[PDB]
Amino acid sequence: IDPFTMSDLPCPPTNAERLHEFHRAIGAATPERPTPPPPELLRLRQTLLDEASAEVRAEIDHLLARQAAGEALSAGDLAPLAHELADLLYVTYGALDQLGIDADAVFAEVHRANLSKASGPQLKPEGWRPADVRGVIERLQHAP
Amino acid sequence: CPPTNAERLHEFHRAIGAATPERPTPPPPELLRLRQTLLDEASAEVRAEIDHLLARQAAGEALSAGDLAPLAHELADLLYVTYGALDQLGIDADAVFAEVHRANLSKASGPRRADGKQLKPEGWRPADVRGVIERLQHA
Ligand SMILES: O=c1ccn([C@H]2C[C@H](O)[C@@H](COP(=O)(O)NP(=O)(O)OP(=O)(O)O)O2)c(=O)[nH]1
Ligand SMILES: [Mg+2]
Repeated sequence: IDPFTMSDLPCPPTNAERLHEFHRAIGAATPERPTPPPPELLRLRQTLLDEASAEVRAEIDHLLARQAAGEALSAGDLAPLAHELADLLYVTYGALDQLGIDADAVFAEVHRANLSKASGPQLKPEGWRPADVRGVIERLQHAP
Repeated sequence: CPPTNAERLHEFHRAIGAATPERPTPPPPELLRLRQTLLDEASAEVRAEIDHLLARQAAGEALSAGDLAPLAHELADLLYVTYGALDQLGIDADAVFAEVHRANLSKASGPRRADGKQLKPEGWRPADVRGVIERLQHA
């Protein structure tokens, strides 16, 4: 911005960018570029991923058990599961951010391949190319 | 503004002809069971790849950034099926995630666990995801 800027409205931060803000706030490693992790970092990410996936499973189970007894679930009844699913997003993004890997760039490539694959007969369309996550990591290593 | 990863899942489901509801919608049992299996397989792939990398480190290998591509791929696949579950429930993942994120920033003054996990300071208050769901259902 400069003296010519009369309005400066940014696009909302992405969920991946939010993880960077969180790790900066708590003093956790959050490298700009792909960075081989110490084993202690890998162990933590594993622990948080296990913790979060167990909580998601417990809420899905609770919903199935209630549903079975003639409780027909309501929308508000989805709130704990939604919270746990968001926590699982949070620690999945969190692992990518601590690896210095732009999760949006990797996701975009996975989405490109998946969305392209949906144009096939699920079978692949002609000329389909799978997600090249290795290429994304390489290009992230050379970014501005 | 470019689309979000949650909005990408909405586009994906519309593209495979399995268009998903716009507002929170209680699911049939088989949908919960399907989404759970997808989460379990994706989580197991991530779990296995982290164990794989740790064993290489225990052998003395110095990992490179390129060595991280399979893990990054599996983590992104886990994002895909996690966002996918929220989308099939009709729940805006970004609205829920913003509420969870705000309640995680408020932990910054808390202590850390020995393994590095951020713990909660005195008086911390949880995210109110019930309120986000009510916001999404109405209006
Ligand atoms: O180091 C951390 C700690 C927490 N988090 C995030 C992940 C998730 O969104 C949320 C989980 O925090 P807790 O493990 O403390 N679970 P919860 O808040 O549900 O505690 P409890 O079940 O005991 O009420 O905080 C991180 O990302 N990194
Ligand atoms: Mg909990």
